[PDB]
Amino acid sequence: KVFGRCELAAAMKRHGLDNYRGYSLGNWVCAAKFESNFNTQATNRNTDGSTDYGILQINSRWWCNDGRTPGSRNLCNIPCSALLSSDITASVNCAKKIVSDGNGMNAWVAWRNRCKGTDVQAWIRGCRL
Amino acid sequence: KVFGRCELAAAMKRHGLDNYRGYSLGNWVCAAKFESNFNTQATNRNTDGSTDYGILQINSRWWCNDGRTPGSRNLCNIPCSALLSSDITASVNCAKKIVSDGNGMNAWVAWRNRCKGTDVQAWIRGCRL
Ligand SMILES: [Cl-]
Ligand SMILES: [Cl-]
Ligand code: NA
Ligand code: NA
Repeated sequence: KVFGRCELAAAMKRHGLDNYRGYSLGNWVCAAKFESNFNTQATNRNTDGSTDYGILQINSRWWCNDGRTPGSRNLCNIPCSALLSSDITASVNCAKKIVSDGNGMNAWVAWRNRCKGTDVQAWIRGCRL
Repeated sequence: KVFGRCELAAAMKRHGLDNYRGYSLGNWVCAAKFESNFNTQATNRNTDGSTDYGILQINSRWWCNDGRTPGSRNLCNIPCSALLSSDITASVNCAKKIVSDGNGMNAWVAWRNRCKGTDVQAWIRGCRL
């Protein structure tokens, strides 16, 4: 599924991401936009052989199981395919584990390089929240 | 899920692949082995921007929707994520459409280059079918 911007903001807020570890909702929407263009089915192969999955491009090296990332963990205890669902629950719960892991949202390279320090409020602009 | 060889043979047979368009079950098991190493979560990006999904590496250019393959069809009328499920139904039904499409199993490049003409019977060797 490709979410609309305010649609995703609404789902993220319902699932507890607004100000989760101090990150406002616009940060998460911005992260999703550059990671996946709001597409829950987005996948991207990493040079190391791991894969990034879903609206927040969650990596198989640590977070999920895809059965093809040697010597990787599945800290969110989910199959990576779960991260491609129409329903963003698995992705949101896993993201909460990631963002708590010590580097906050710097875990998402696209966040640090394209969202961090910018006017993230704008990503929740027109939205009935 | 990573299927065992006879496990997958059993699922493929239950779903009507044995001798489907004249291709014996060992052809389909062989195709799956080289496409995905029996891993329903396998994905592979194609240079054209399309993606191959699931145990039979079914391509987004024609067969499924992933919302990121411009000008592609979804002839099996399914989201590509469906092709990564533990349950191979969507993959099998879609494969039946593909293999009927005119080039038979030559649709799977790995089949034509690694299975075609070989002793495919061996792939269903130990299996209680
Ligand atoms: Cl932080
Ligand atoms: Cl044929
Ligand atoms: Na993993
Ligand atoms: Na498509």
